[PDB]
Amino acid sequence: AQQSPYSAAMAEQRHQEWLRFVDLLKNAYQNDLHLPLLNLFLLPDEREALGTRVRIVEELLRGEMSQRELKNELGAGIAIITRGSNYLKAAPVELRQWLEEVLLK
Amino acid sequence: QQSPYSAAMAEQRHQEWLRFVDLLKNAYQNDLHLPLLNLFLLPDEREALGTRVRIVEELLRGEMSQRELKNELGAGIAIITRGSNYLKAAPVELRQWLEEVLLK
Ligand SMILES: N#CCc1c[nH]c2ccccc12
Ligand SMILES: N#CCc1c[nH]c2ccccc12
Repeated sequence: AQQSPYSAAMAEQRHQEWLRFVDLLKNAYQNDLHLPLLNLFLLPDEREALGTRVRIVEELLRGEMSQRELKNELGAGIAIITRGSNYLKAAPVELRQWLEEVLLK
Repeated sequence: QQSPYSAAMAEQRHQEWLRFVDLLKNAYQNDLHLPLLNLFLLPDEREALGTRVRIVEELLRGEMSQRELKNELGAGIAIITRGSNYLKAAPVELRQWLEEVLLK
């Protein structure tokens, strides 16, 4: 096994719990309950962070905004730009290509 | 007190949030939601969402005690108070649906 039984048992529980949330939200979208579901489960600052992270990813893909514009307009300093860029690189290419189609056109 | 400056900022934040919500909606339609959520949420944030579902479930079920909520879910009294408030503030259609699906 990759992990010792204690760590593996914790990870399996967290994994099932994550998928339960993912499925709940999937069905909420189908029922047009997604907005109140997300308001329940995400704090206001967490919702704002998600909105801002979308802009950071958009601007990283677009390539036009400078480092200082990213910091002054979106709060993204050097470390945030580096982390977000790393997360983008780690994503499947299929997702990156879809994000380019949605977010940039 | 809301000013035109603060209102303009709040409306932009609102639109930015709705843009994320729409992006994720379409990702679910195209089976890209799992990698999208891994990109946009940090591991501890994803864990927090999974645990908050259990907190809401157990608050609705009404069986676990406060000590059991703290021990099993890490949810101490302040978290339970906040979560209970968020549940009570939810619209009736959501609370009714959560009762149906989480206590299935
Ligand atoms: N660091 C950090 C938070 C974070 C998660 N996903 C991101 C995507 C872009 C920028 C920042 C983030
Ligand atoms: N406090 C806090 C985080 C939080 C947001 N939504 C919740 C629902 C239930 C418990 C906790 C939370």
